[PDB]
Amino acid sequence: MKIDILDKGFVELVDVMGNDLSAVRAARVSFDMDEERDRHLIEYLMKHGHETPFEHIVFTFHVKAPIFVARQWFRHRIASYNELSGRYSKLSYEFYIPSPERLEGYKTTIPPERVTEKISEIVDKAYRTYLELIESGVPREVARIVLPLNLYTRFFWTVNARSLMNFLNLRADSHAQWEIQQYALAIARIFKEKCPWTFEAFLKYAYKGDILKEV
Amino acid sequence: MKIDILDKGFVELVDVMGNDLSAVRAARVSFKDEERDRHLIEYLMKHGHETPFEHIVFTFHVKAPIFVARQWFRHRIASYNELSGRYSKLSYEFYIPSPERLEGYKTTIPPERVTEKISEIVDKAYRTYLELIESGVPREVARIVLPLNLYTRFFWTVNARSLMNFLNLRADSHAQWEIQQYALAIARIFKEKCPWTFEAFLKYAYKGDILKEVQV
Amino acid sequence: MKIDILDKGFVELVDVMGNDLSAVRAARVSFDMGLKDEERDRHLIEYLMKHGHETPFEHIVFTFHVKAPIFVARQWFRHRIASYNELSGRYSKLSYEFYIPSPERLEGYKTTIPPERVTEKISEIVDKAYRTYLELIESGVPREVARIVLPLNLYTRFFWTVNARSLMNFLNLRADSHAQWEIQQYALAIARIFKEKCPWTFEAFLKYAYKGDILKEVQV
Amino acid sequence: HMKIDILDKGFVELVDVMGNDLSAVRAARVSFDMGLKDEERDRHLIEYLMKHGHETPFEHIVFTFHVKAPIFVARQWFRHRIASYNELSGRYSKLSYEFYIPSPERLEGYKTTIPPERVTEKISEIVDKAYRTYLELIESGVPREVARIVLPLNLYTRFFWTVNARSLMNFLNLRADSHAQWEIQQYALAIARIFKEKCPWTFEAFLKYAYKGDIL
Ligand SMILES: Cc1cc2nc3c(=O)[nH]c(=O)nc-3n(C[C@H](O)[C@H](O)[C@H](O)COP(=O)(O)OP(=O)(O)OC[C@H]3O[C@@H](n4cnc5c(N)ncnc54)[C@H](O)[C@@H]3O)c2cc1C
Ligand SMILES: Cc1cc2nc3c(=O)[nH]c(=O)nc-3n(C[C@H](O)[C@H](O)[C@H](O)COP(=O)(O)OP(=O)(O)OC[C@H]3O[C@@H](n4cnc5c(N)ncnc54)[C@H](O)[C@@H]3O)c2cc1C
Ligand SMILES: Cc1cc2nc3c(=O)[nH]c(=O)nc-3n(C[C@H](O)[C@H](O)[C@H](O)COP(=O)(O)OP(=O)(O)OC[C@H]3O[C@@H](n4cnc5c(N)ncnc54)[C@H](O)[C@@H]3O)c2cc1C
Ligand SMILES: Cc1cc2nc3c(=O)[nH]c(=O)nc-3n(C[C@H](O)[C@H](O)[C@H](O)COP(=O)(O)OP(=O)(O)OC[C@H]3O[C@@H](n4cnc5c(N)ncnc54)[C@H](O)[C@@H]3O)c2cc1C
Ligand SMILES: O=c1[nH]c(=O)n([C@H]2C[C@H](O)[C@@H](COP(=O)(O)O)O2)cc1F
Ligand SMILES: O=c1[nH]c(=O)n([C@H]2C[C@H](O)[C@@H](COP(=O)(O)O)O2)cc1F
Ligand SMILES: O=c1[nH]c(=O)n([C@H]2C[C@H](O)[C@@H](COP(=O)(O)O)O2)cc1F
Ligand SMILES: O=c1[nH]c(=O)n([C@H]2C[C@H](O)[C@@H](COP(=O)(O)O)O2)cc1F
Repeated sequence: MKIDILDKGFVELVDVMGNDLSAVRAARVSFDMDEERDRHLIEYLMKHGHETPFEHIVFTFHVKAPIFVARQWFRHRIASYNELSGRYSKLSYEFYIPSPERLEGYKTTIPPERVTEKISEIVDKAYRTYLELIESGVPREVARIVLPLNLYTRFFWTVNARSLMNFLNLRADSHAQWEIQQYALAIARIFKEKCPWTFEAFLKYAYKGDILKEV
Repeated sequence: MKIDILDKGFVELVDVMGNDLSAVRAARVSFKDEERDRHLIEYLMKHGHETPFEHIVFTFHVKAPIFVARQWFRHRIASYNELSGRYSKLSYEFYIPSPERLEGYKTTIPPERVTEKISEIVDKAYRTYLELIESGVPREVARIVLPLNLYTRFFWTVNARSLMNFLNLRADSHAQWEIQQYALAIARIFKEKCPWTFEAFLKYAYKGDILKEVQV
Repeated sequence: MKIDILDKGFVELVDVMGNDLSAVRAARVSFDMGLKDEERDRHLIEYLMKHGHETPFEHIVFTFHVKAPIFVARQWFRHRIASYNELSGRYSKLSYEFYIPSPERLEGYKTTIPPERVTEKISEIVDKAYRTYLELIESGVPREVARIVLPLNLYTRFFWTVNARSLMNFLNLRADSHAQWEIQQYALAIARIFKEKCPWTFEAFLKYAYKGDILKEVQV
Repeated sequence: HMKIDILDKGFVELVDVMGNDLSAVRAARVSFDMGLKDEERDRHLIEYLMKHGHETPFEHIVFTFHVKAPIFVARQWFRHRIASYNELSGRYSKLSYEFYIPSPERLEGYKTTIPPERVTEKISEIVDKAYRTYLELIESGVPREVARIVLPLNLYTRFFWTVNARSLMNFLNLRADSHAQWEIQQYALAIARIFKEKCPWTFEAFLKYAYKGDIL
């Protein structure tokens, strides 16, 4: 399961442990204890704020996104990450170039297409400088500091359903930067596919964002 | 995989995400070569690069005495869900030390006596507990008379990194003998599911003193 | 500040880092700003609270000294985003101190025997249990084993260091009617101390983020 | 309060502190139902805790730092999850013209084609070009959050960092080390200096029995 994001990014499901019943199983071991009663249990937990059971469902995603997006994403501390190193490996000539539509709703002094060019220009100059420095003998960890924030990076993300729902509340929301919103929509999609009951209950009683209830 | 512990407890594997290769894929950030992948696991462990192992996750079902659970629950980097003494009626299941548990201490009374002394207050406490309930006393208040050796059950979801920290601390002679027994069981299961990580752990990071002397 | 809880327990403030302004300074770095005036700053706290910007409050930290029954501590210790250090039954000779519910504790439930009867039967188990505990020790039984006969109402002690964000989550969950009465009582004391040290944050918390019920009916 | 300048335009500034060495002693002492004692026994306890890996007591010592560092350094720093952060926003505020320009010495031990002076020149140039484009887009009507994506990783950012002594020591083990990038090493050294100043005993014990790095 893979979903393309932005111009060169993506979100792909690597692994998953459990499903909706994993939360039911965990929670049930509380009352010292059926598709109908179990699904209702999930609604009950979601409705009353008992989310610890959902921590027993875990996902591992492989993500490709611009650094400025990853910086916001990595602020979510209740999760595990492993990302490509700009000091250990040579960075690929891959940058996020906003589409003209990105600026829609904004009256700019110059046509959107021009903005696209300006950004692509800097990217090109920075990357060339980067390559020159390396070939010149400068260590990679130093050379890459001239590279712009829209440079793509990749990382593995392991997170449980509870932290994932917090992520969606904050990132699958109009207040979050559009770019990460797009990734969050992808995460939600995959989450829905693997845990329909939990996702359904989440949207109905806990989800605090706005966009998931309109897309 | 279900292993009996003490007189009435157990450790059961409920689920697991990944295997040794999960740590390898995460470290490389990719997606093949047994020799190279195994080498990487050792490399990561030897140099303290522990984060890749967080991508391996386990869910256990555990039955243990509350005094053991209290120590176990001090490990904050994990998820727990346990039976409630205020929501359900507690079963008559208590941990009675084996006659050999005190074999090594200068005791004045015979092992059978200790067993009888413990079994005695246990029976009295539970009887009192049931009495209060039947009398209308809320469960949450009635259970306060129950001894710390009462058995409880919980689900534990933890990643390999935090699990290794648990083994360093609990699979060790300094920890209470009772939790050591559980830690040995967790270690066996870990070893079965992640042989490479487990071996590299014992070889380069394990800080305890029993897993190196004991088998699996 | 040392508030008595239940019959022998307590909550005491050991230390604190920062105050309402600590959260303001933290939040301001976002817009490349610092403090302003007490009017604008207090407005920010309220603003942060109502919009779900919780991280700034993580910069306010408290350390409490708590004495409570083990069954209460077990619930308390489930809050993982905090630090704890507790008295050890493996390393220390536990003293004779147990939580004996007051007669009023059962007020509201139609029981068979008198509230005073429940009291005596609880104290009975306690005495017999502690009795056996000392005997086992006197007999050479190591403390870590001897204590397993002790009941859950035995009092324990611990230090608790937690930041304002986690503390608010604690209050949402424990200063609430769904939590056991015993820990509710402790949560009220935590709230009282919180209110005194961070009045702006506290007030903003009750009006905008607090999800519990009792703090809106009870004072401080 | 303390402030140490790092790199060409950065700094590490102590904002607040909760507790001191004795805070760890008090927290630890509760285990034996005890409290503070003399200076000789208390300091000895700290070394004891450190030696045997009993680290929880140190979690009761907390610091709040105010840091100004380039983004590439901050990204590594923010990987330390057991802490609290609040940082300057590129989508909410106009970013200032401050970039980390390596000094000629930075390339020490590295023989490069073009003179180090030239490396400095080239870095400043791309930096200048990117920033001007940034302002151009901003005055052009482009949202701050979009315009800033052309800015390089050596752009200076600012943030508040609240961390307890236990996590701080893990930070030093990893960042106050030759394996970590030189730039963050410099920040780590300033962090250690402040730590030492505020918690002499803890720091001394840490360096003698727990510190895993190689530059302190
Ligand atoms: C619209 C928007 C604007 C933002 N603007 C800024 C900004 O200007 N500056 C900035 O620095 N950040 C900003 N952020 C990032 C924000 O401050 C959080 O870091 C981010 O949302 C990650 O959330 P989290 O802390 O809830 O999650 P996680 O770090 O993944 O934590 C999940 C849960 O565990 C918790 N938790 C984890 N660790 C701790 C701890 N140490 N103490 C107490 N509770 C803890 C909380 O209950 C939390 O919700 C913004 C986010 C959004 C969505
Ligand atoms: C032999 C033995 C004796 C003990 N005696 C006592 C006693 O007398 N009193 C007592 O209260 N406890 C005692 N403990 C419990 C001990 O203090 C820890 O709570 C327990 O080992 C759990 O370990 P942990 O903190 O490493 O693990 P986890 O809580 O699972 O944490 C794992 C890792 O994340 C970290 N971490 C998590 N949270 C934080 C945080 N908030 N700040 C900084 N780092 C963090 C550290 O790197 C840690 O190793 C004892 C344990 C053992 C094994
Ligand atoms: C009325 C009531 C009834 C309860 N009944 C039961 C029961 O029957 N069985 C039982 O076992 N427990 C029960 N509990 C305990 C409950 O499951 C939680 O452990 C307790 O409320 C502590 O809350 P917390 O997880 O939100 O807080 P903390 O552990 O302090 O965590 C604070 C925040 O960080 C988060 N967080 C921390 N760690 C993780 C993680 N690993 N993954 C994802 N997010 C994380 C979340 O955003 C969280 O709210 C009950 C609690 C209450 C108040
Ligand atoms: C020389 C060097 C090279 C590096 N190279 C890379 C690289 O190529 N790619 C990359 O992505 N990162 C890299 N890193 C970052 C590294 O992977 C860690 O993210 C960083 O050191 C932060 O450390 P930490 O996890 O120990 O600390 P914190 O996140 O602050 O955690 C402190 C303690 O709590 C723990 N803990 C916290 N959360 C969890 C959890 N969810 N599960 C289990 N235990 C937990 C552990 O005991 C840990 O030591 C590198 C770091 C160094 C020093
Ligand atoms: O929407 C946001 N999301 C986020 O996670 N940050 C955190 C990410 C980074 O650590 C710092 C600066 O972010 P940015 O420049 O994207 O605003 O604050 C800020 C925002 F505005
Ligand atoms: O070996 C131990 N393991 C442990 O986790 N504690 C923590 C558990 C509990 O929160 C408190 C007291 O534990 P105990 O009475 O078992 O010593 O400290 C203490 C020990 F001695
Ligand atoms: O109100 C509660 N609060 C709580 O923290 N638990 C957690 C505490 C313990 O780990 C386990 C059983 O608790 P208890 O017997 O008190 O119900 O679940 C349970 C409740 F019902
Ligand atoms: O020394 C390092 N420290 C660090 O924290 N990372 C993490 C930071 C970032 O999230 C990603 C890429 O870092 P960098 O490009 O600096 O190598 O991995 C990587 C290193 F090599």
